[PDB]
Amino acid sequence: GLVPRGSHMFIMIGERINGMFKDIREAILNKDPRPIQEWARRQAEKGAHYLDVNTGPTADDPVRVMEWLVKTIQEVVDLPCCLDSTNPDAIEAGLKVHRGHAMINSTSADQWKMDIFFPMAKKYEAAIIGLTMNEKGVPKDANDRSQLAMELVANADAHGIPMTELYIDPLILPVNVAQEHAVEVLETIRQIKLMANPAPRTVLGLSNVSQKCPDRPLINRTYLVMAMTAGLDAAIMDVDDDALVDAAATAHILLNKEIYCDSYLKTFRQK
Amino acid sequence: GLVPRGSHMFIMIGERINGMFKDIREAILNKDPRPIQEWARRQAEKGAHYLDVNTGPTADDPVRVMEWLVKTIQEVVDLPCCLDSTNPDAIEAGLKVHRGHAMINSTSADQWKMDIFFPMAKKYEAAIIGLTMNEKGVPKDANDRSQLAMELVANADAHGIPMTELYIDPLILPVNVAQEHAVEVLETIRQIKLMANPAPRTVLGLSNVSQKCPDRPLINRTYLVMAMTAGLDAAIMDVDDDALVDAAATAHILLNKEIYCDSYLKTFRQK
Repeated sequence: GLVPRGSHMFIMIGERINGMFKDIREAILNKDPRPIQEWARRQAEKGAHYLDVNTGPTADDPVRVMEWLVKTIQEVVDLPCCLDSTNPDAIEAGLKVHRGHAMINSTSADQWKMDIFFPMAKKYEAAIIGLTMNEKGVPKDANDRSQLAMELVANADAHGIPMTELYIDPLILPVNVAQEHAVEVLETIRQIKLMANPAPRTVLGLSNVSQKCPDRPLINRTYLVMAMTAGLDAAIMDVDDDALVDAAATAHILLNKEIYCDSYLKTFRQK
Repeated sequence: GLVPRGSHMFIMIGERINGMFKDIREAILNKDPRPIQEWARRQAEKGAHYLDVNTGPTADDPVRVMEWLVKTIQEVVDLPCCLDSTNPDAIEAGLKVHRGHAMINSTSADQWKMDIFFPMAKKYEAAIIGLTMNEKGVPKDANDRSQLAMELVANADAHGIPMTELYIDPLILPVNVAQEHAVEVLETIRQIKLMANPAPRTVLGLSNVSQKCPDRPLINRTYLVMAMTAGLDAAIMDVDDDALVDAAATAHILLNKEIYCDSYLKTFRQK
């Protein structure tokens, strides 16, 4: 049921080094490392376990941009990167320069993606995020999404990837334009945690639940608590949003995953 | 799973008219109706569906104190009362003066309580909160608590009380002194919602999760979101804590129980 089997620390993947934001995008354009480095530091200090790295829309060679981003980050912080790209050569270039064990963001359940990314994860001992979708489109239902999760699991397994290395992303969509999905995504998270022993892990791109809604921060933290209750293991999220992290910390203590003390808000951040 | 079967509005039971607080207690001592009336109004305005009414520790006749509290409240607001007392004569006196359909807070799973309160609920067409405990003591486990819930259900049913009228309180304890319980209480809520069709309802005395902890408000709202995700139907809670109510509102929209609009924080309060 809802009593978690494990007590692994919730994995926070800082979202901020993503060329969808203008500051990163203009850092990349200028080849200016300072914003990248400042954000790397800031997210590390706030408790991030991994840093998401996304080139954003560029007409430059994504391979060189990813390499630069990964080396620039890891020059100033001792964290691993969650390499976030639609381009597999870009991911592979990042993996070759990366120090320590990375995370790949992401493969879809599309056979020819799975066929490309899972060998990569295996080759470079990276974790890998699988998204519950494919070209047929956005799955509707928890049943749909769970079918794709099983497929991901079966492929991961056939490549020899441990379940501890595989993070299924059940695809949260914004609650204003796609409200009904949010509760289907909670039920998917719950079902994913049943599909193997050890279980696959689960992750969300959290800030998607609120894109273009009012009070994003309230919506983000409310859903993060719901999803953690459902069995979520990781999120790509705004680790600079102290209310958010305070909510996750509080949820993690309430799920008896870390032993209470009065300074748990600080402790959770150190773990 | 976690996709709720219904879409009933979450039931908020204002906690504040309780002689554990000094102001109420001294209002009762003085027979001064103004604080009672102000708090009744304030909780109504904030969205309460029911108002909890608890005499607190008194050496006066609890029967007269309850009657006075219920009439004083219902003179100024059109809400029902959740009559909160260890004394069955006090509850019955309140029921006789009460306008509309009340709620009884509470019976335990102790046979001789059940034997007294369930007839009362049936006689006066009141809802009734059943607590998962008995004299053997504080149940440890979700399994323990669920056994007591089943017992409550079986007794309710033998008295002819509909499941829609029966709110099982799975007994949340403070996370600093009894951390492990909080996740057992979530799993109990989930199991209670399986025990009949229609299901019994569930309720928590929410503010118990944080008694004598720091930042009670953060702990209270975090657990309320977790419990709602698990299938909670009602809470006795601080409806004057706008952050709390904002969290519940947000959870209720994320559970697809009320259709999103941009002003849902206001709408949820009107429903």
